[PDB]
Amino acid sequence: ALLRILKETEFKKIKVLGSGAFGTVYKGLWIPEGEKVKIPVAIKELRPKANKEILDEAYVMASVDNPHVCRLLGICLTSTVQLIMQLMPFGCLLDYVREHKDNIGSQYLLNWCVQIAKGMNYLEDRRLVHRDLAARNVLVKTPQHVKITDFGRAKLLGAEEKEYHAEGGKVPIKWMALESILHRIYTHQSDVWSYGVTVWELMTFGSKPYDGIPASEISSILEKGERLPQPPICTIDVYMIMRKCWMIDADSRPKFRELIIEFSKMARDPQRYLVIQGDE
Ligand SMILES: *CCC(=O)N[C@@H]1CN(c2nc(Nc3cn(C)nc3OC)c3ncn(C(C)C)c3n2)C[C@H]1F
Repeated sequence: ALLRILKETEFKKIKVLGSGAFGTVYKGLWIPEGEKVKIPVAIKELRPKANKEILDEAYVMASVDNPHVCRLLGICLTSTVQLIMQLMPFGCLLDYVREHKDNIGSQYLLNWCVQIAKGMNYLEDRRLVHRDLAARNVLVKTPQHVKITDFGRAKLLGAEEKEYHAEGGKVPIKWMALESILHRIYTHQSDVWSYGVTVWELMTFGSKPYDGIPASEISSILEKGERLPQPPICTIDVYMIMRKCWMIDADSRPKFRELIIEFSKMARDPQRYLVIQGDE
C-alpha cells in the first residue's frame, strides 16, 4: 500500500455521509487519470501545516494495511485537505446494530468482536494508540466484515514511548480508561478498556453507556468500582471478558492478542455464549 496524490479532477463527491468537528465525509467516485476504472470511495474533507508535513502524516497513514482497518487510498491538497479512503457501504456499526437488532445473531456479534480485536492488534504492532475506539468508529464493509477508522485522535508512539500523554483535547469520557480520565495517559491497554465498552455497545444492540449520567460523574462511579451492566444476551463468560477490560490496573487487562484468541473460541460455538431468540 502506497500513497497516491490526487488532483481534484480525479474524484467527485456524490453525497454527505456524515460530519463533525473533524470535518465532513462524502460518498464519492475516484477515477485515476487514464486508468478508466471507477472506484467507489469515501472522501473525508478536514476542516495550516506545511504540505510536506501533511503528506508525511498521510504516508504513514497509507501504510496501514489490514483487513480490519480502513485504508487511506489517496490525498488531495488544495485549500482543504481531502483524504480519499475505502468506502464502507453500510456505515457505522453503531447505527447498523440499532437498525438490524431484530435480525442479528450470535455468530455475527462474536465475529465482529474478533475482527475489531484483530484490527486493534495490528494498530498496536504499528505502535498506534487509537484513543477513540467506540461502535460509532467501527464501520461496516459488509454485514460479515467490519473495519476500524480514525478521525484524528490516534497517535504514533516513539520508539521509547510506552504511553501517550495528552493535552487539552476534548475527550470521549464514557469510552475512556480511568487513567486516561484522571491523568490524560493513553496506552494500548487504555484502548483495551475502550474495546470493552465497544463490545458492550454491540451486545446491547447499540445502547448508550452510563445512560443519562453526566460525563463529569463517571470517574467517581468508576472509582467506586461500578461498571456497565451485564447485557441481556450475554452469558457470564462474555461479560467477564468485558469486566477484565475495565480493571483498574491497565496491566491486569487482556491484550488484544488474548482477546482475539478468546473471542475466536467463542465464535466457534456462538449460541453457547450469546443467548438470542430465534438464533437460529
Ligand atoms: C455512527 C457513526 C456515523 O454515522 N458516522 C459518520 C459516517 N461516517 C462514514 N461513513 C461511511 N459510509 C457510509 C455511511 N452511510 C450512512 N452510508 C455509507 O456508505 C454508503 C464511510 N466509509 C468510509 N468511511 C471513513 C473511512 C471515511 C466512512 N465514514 C463517518 C461519519 F461521518
